[PDB]
Amino acid sequence: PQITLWKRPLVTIKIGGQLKEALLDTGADDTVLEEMNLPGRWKPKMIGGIGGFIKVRQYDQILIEICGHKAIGTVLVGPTPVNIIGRNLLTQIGCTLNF
Amino acid sequence: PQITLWKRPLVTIKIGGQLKEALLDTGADDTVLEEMNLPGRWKPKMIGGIGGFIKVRQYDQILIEICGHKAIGTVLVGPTPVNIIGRNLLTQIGCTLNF
Ligand SMILES: CC(NC(=O)OCc1ccccc1)C(=O)N[C@H](C(=O)N[C@@H](Cc1ccccc1)[C@@H](O)[C@H](O)[C@H](Cc1ccccc1)NC(=O)[C@@H](NC(=O)C(C)NC(=O)OCc1ccccc1)C(C)C)C(C)C
Ligand SMILES: C[C@H]1CCCC[C@@H]1O
Ligand SMILES: [K+]
Ligand SMILES: [K+]
Repeated sequence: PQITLWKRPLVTIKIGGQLKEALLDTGADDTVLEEMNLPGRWKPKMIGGIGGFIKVRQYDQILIEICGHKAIGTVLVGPTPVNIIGRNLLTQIGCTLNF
Repeated sequence: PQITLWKRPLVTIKIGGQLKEALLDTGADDTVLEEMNLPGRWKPKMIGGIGGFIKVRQYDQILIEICGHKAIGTVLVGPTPVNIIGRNLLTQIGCTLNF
């Protein structure tokens, strides 16, 4: 797809058979999902944003489909207001910024 | 140009006669720069993100050059750790996500 920026770049993702809406976010190093249940063990991670820092759970090698493209990688889960797809997964799906 | 996402999409901008480095950010509704004085009047605004909300100063009709592409729009000024070029200006330079 080509996504313009007039509105937020929100796309459908699927993870654990569940469809969710998420933000394609070039200003995020990592992908951070709203609270939800994932499999396996997690490890702690702190991420910083505009208002300060939050603690999130890091899951590795997680299956996620983003607008139909499969990616397998790190997903953080925690108190984010919006599902955010970060550069770690945008790279796997071949996403670039162009002007 | 085409900007890959293996690293943060940092570019040179010019604003108020100053060169700065800023992040091309598809997940930002608004453009938010570190503390600076800009021409004209301002009004307070709260913006939210990972970690909560910060108070910023809003300036309107601000000229900016992003990678040598001119744009004009609202620019917010406050305690951000990174200069962020939001969708309000990414639209004007013809910026799109492609995969
Ligand atoms: C690891 C990392 N940053 C990093 O380098 O860490 C080092 C650091 C951190 C803090 C201080 C000093 C140094 C990073 O990738 N951070 C992401 C991030 O917050 N990125 C922000 C930019 C940034 C980059 C580095 C450091 C700090 C900030 C965004 O631009 C990012 O694109 C967010 C994503 C987002 C969208 C929507 C909701 C919440 C988060 N946008 C924003 O925060 C923008 N806010 C918005 O566009 C508005 C208006 N949002 C909004 O709707 O807020 C709703 C809300 C609801 C409830 C609570 C709070 C907010 C902002 C840049 C203007 C994160 C989501 C993984
Ligand atoms: C007018 C202002 C924005 C465009 C480039 C020069 C200057 O800093
Ligand atoms: K384009
Ligand atoms: K691409």
